[PDB]
Amino acid sequence: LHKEPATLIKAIDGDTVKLMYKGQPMTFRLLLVDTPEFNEKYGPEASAFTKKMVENGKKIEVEFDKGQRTDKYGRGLAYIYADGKMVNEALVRQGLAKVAYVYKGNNTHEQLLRKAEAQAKKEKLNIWS
Ligand SMILES: Cc1cn([C@H]2C[C@H](OP(=O)(O)O)[C@@H](COP(=O)(O)O)O2)c(=O)[nH]c1=O
Ligand SMILES: [Ca+2]
Repeated sequence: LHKEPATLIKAIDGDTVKLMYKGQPMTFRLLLVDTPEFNEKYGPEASAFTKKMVENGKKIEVEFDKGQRTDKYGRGLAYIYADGKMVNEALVRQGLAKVAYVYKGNNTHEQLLRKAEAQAKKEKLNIWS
């Protein structure tokens, strides 16, 4: 996989973010994770964690997997990085997202994220408390 440039347009919630990619605005949905909705428990905390990570990043990047690049709603499907740190992994490691939506052929980082989830769960963090 390859990281590509993007700039923040605006934070949305724990697992969606609006970015400018190849000069066009797009909503991205983070691969392999599920955060609570804003109206659910840990939803506000997941939203805040993603917002801080992407707003504080000097360099945002998009990494597509090998399969579908957009979903049925027209959202981009990617791994999102801020200053080299994966947002998708970071959410899971903090117990703010579950590993989820693992479709065959867009699952390169699955085992990395399941190892972060095991660690969050062992530490009883957030969703796992
Ligand atoms: C993360 C992900 C979600 N989706 C679709 C499945 C779900 O369909 P439904 O809307 O029919 O439930 C929806 C979950 O996204 P949200 O968790 O953002 O609601 O997005 C994909 O098709 N591919 C993906 O990789
Ligand atoms: Ca969600």
